[PDB]
Amino acid sequence: RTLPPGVSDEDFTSALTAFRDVVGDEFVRTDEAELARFHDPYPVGDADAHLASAVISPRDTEQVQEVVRIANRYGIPLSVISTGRNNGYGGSAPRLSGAVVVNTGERMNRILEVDEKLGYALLEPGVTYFDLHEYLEAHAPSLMIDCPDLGWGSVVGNALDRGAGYTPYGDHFMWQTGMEVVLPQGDVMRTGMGALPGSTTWQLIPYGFGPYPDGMFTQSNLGIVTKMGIALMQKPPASMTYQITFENESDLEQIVDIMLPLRINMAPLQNVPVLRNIILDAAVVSQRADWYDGDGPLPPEAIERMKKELGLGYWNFYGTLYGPPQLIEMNYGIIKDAFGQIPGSRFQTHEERHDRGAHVLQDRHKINNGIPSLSEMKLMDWIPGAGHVGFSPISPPVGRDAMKQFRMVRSRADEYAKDYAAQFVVGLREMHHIALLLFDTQDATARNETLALTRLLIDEAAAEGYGEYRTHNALMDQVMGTYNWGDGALLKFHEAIKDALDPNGIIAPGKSGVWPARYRGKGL
Amino acid sequence: TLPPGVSDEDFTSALTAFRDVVGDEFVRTDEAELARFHDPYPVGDADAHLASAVISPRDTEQVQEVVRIANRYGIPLSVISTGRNNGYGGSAPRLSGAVVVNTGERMNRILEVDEKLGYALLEPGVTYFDLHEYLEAHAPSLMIDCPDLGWGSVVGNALDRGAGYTPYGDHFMWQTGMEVVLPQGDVMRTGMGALPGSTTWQLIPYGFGPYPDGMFTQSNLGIVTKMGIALMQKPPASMTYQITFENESDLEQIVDIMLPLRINMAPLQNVPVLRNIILDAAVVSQRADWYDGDGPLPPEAIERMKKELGLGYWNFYGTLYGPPQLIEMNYGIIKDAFGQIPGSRFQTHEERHDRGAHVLQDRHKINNGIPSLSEMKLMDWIPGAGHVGFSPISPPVGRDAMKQFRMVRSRADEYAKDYAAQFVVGLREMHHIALLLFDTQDATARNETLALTRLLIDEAAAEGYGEYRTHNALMDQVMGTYNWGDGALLKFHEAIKDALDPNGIIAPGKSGVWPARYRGKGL
Ligand SMILES: Cc1cc2nc3c(=O)[nH]c(=O)nc-3n(C[C@H](O)[C@H](O)[C@H](O)COP(=O)(O)OP(=O)(O)OC[C@H]3O[C@@H](n4cnc5c(N)ncnc54)[C@H](O)[C@@H]3O)c2cc1C
Ligand SMILES: Cc1cc2nc3c(=O)[nH]c(=O)nc-3n(C[C@H](O)[C@H](O)[C@H](O)COP(=O)(O)OP(=O)(O)OC[C@H]3O[C@@H](n4cnc5c(N)ncnc54)[C@H](O)[C@@H]3O)c2cc1C
Ligand SMILES: COc1cc(CCCO)cc(OC)c1O
Ligand SMILES: COc1cc(CCCO)cc(OC)c1O
Repeated sequence: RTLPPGVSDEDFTSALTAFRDVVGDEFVRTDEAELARFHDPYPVGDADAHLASAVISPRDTEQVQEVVRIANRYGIPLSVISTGRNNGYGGSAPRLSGAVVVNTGERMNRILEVDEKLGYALLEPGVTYFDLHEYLEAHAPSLMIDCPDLGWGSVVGNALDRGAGYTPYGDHFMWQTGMEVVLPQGDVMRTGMGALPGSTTWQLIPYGFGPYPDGMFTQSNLGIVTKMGIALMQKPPASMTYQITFENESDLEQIVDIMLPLRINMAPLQNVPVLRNIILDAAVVSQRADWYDGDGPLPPEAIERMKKELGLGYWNFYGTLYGPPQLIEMNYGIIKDAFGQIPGSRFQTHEERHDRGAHVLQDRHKINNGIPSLSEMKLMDWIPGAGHVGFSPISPPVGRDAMKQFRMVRSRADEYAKDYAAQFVVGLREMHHIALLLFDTQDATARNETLALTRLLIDEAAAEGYGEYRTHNALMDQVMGTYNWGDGALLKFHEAIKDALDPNGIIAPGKSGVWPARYRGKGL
Repeated sequence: TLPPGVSDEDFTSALTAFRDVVGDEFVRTDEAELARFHDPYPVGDADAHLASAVISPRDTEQVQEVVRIANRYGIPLSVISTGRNNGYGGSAPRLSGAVVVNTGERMNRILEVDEKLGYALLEPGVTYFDLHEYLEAHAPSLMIDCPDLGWGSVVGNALDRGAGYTPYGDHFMWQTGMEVVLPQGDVMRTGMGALPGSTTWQLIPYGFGPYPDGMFTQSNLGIVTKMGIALMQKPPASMTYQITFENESDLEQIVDIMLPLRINMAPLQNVPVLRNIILDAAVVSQRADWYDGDGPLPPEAIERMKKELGLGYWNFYGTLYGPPQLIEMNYGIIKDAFGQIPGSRFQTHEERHDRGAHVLQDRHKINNGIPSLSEMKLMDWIPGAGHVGFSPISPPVGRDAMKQFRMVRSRADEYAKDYAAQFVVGLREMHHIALLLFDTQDATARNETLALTRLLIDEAAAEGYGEYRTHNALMDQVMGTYNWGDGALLKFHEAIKDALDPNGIIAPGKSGVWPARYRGKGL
């Protein structure tokens, strides 16, 4: 029977009774079958590495406060999910093996308010991108969401891991405006203009008076968020999504050097531009066995056959334009003239391409217009038992940097028998190299290779000045370990704050490599 | 002047230890040298906020050592960059008696500008003028975002979450990475700068775990020694325009037309401002020129102000950016929308140039990142004129603007203070920025101004309008309005302050956050 680390069987028994006393017997789950459902679907070490001793589903903020006070009395570590779809990063599994999961989304799933004219929502953690989309379509249709690739996730949960989508509102944390958060001893506070009783401005300026705290509750174990505002973009009168195929893997250098100047003023590249490699593109519409059934990495001719058969390039650029059709045509004209400088470049609009090769173009057209999709999950049919882990370091948006990363990562992936399926994304002045490391979750050796590969990718990226932005449970200590300027000054700052707000070491111990005193230097 | 809590023995032992670190010239204890760090616009008592000394560290290592000395002897340390926080206490400490750490005197270098990626890494003493002058010479494709006055700190203004009026108007938003000395002397870099050998410190504001930079703004949790800022690309062309609105009551329609044109960042591309007659009369004239009588300005003078200077009651200023054809299209939309208001008159920076055009021409500068000091003319409105900021946040809704206009000017009249005010829409929030002008040399004027501002803050709060930035004298009251859940936000701030600052050293009472040794002792 899974016990939290540092808690007696007796104290665990007492805590479970006390948790039932608050939420209801139905909303305290300890059965193996219910716990298996909170397994990381894509484990990278074993699979037994990150387990839940129980799952607690509180009704409301008041119950969140009382379960936190119960956790403090008995020393129960509690991890936190909204919808727990953090796939690539641990799913709903706790960093600290044996933690009790607080499932905020199961019962706290309400859209609390939507203001059409001032363009915001006040949300609970269980609101999915699908939910909010449905609500806006029915009640505030001038507005649109910003969704990541999948959209079964939480508008709150994603923003709290500082996730992103691809509309002009792609930076989810940026557009987060106000929070209600239960602090680690069970106090509740509202951030920004929400701290003023009867304020009408909670969701329209992120800051308020005095120190601005919301960031400290993102990629964080300093609190359980119970309500979160997010600004919502107005739908433009029209939109158009385009694909640019590029023949040569060596085109990346020129593609990135043209992309930056076109994106840094947020026009003409109006949304978040993505450059996807042939694999990430082929894997939505095809399986690995279709191109190659031998051992070792995919050979060049397998790649070449994907390019030809699907009508794609090694690099496939996807962008959306917004506004009156006269502006779209004009901006698209600047785009075509700029990227057309690259020999072999081919341009296709969402209304010009409707074949196997255009599946991603059509899916990008939905996502870039805030229409949530599960199409990218077909990527997990690439190989049997496929799972993925995320690798997404930050770089300067310069071709030389891109080329360096492309080469470093692919070379290592080839060595570790993992396909190079990646994309380069430019936000405004920063670049992300997002590689989806795919592997057989059911094959212990493949799990071990993926973990070994990712640890190597992180160290080598970091030696080059490229820091990881978001990572898996299994990798959090190592990633925080790379941010060790001032003999680990950042982590010492985080620990000082954690130990002050959380003297009993309760909330999601080890999140972002931040351990409270009672668990740190115990190797878990 | 001694710091509260400290014996003279400990003070002199620290002053000595300060001297060993920074050198004799950069520890100032003369009442002549201290006089220049006085709040120039004191509210209530003019002796309420005094410095016991001013220390100018050379570098991060010296800031750290002076912080360690402070911790040894229990010396409170307040902090400036350029200390031009005029309307908010200037370079005067919240805790009377504190030793001011003057980061800007010697730490004044532009450390790095990247033209292609559009950022600077700055030390605190870099002024808007400095950075403008640097860019024109070495990175001319780039422009600063500056506030109304250029003599302030790019860093210090960002750390109080100050603003300008270009698309980069939210200075904290564009702040990207910082190096901070924590209250006990440890130094740390935020975001990507926490990775040694990082090439992306100024390219993304957030690093890997919890995002901390916000907690160093309107804050006493540390001394910033380096700050990054994103820098906007100069568009190919620009033009600034002025819409004059005849009626007081037009405010409601102006704000309701303003919001839908600003929320998408077009056609209102920059931060739109709506200044009242007094605000842009007070630049280019003195109150004496219009009324010598007693009590409030009667309606006749506002009118003679309007007619003599060709201004409205409400004066809209905006800038448009891009190729001329985009400028003209955007200007056509703005004319078509605000032109629905009768008495609407539209003029560009190219087609006015008269005495009443002084503010339009100054906005053309500020909105194109040319800094200026022309708005200081304002402080000649009356002899010995000072101002205190009042700037609550409201929904950008005409009804809310009219309620705020009425309730602020009614109380301003009662307390014998002119209504000189701006409505500003950021993106989906409105600021009511009132400049309460008073005779700094008159104890009654100073007392009345404090009384007026206290009442304005309480009535604003009762209406659901919170203050965003305020004077030393008002910080306790303003934090007290943010008291959701029995003072939960201040209790959180106190727990963090006590954890990072166990000896209660850095800028005690900033934003109403007092460390344990000083809390609830009435200053
Ligand atoms: C093929 C593929 C594509 C993907 N594409 C994207 C993409 O485009 N963009 C993207 O951002 N992600 C992407 N992901 C990752 C993932 O699908 C999303 O980020 C997803 O939205 C995150 O899960 P969630 O929304 O359920 O959040 P959750 O799992 O509920 O929460 C995320 C984390 O936030 C914290 N947390 C959650 N709720 C609370 C709370 N109430 N209080 C405090 N802390 C809390 C915890 O640290 C938790 O682990 C992708 C994954 C895969 C496999
Ligand atoms: C007529 C008039 C018009 C104005 N217009 C504007 C305007 O348009 N926009 C605007 O934003 N302001 C405006 N102001 C207010 C003020 O002039 C500016 O905000 C000015 O830039 C702030 O002073 P400073 O830059 O010297 O900052 P400083 O006074 O150096 O610092 C400001 C505050 O930040 C903190 N701080 C400073 N340095 C550090 C450090 N190194 N570490 C930690 N904390 C630190 C302290 O709390 C300090 O009091 C106006 C004032 C007047 C009188
Ligand atoms: C924007 O952030 C992410 C994007 C993807 C898309 C992967 C290629 O489609 C996956 C992630 O994590 C696994 C992300 O965090
Ligand atoms: C945008 O923020 C401010 C603007 C002004 C200009 C006032 C009218 O021109 C003064 C301030 O402080 C007194 C501000 O904070």
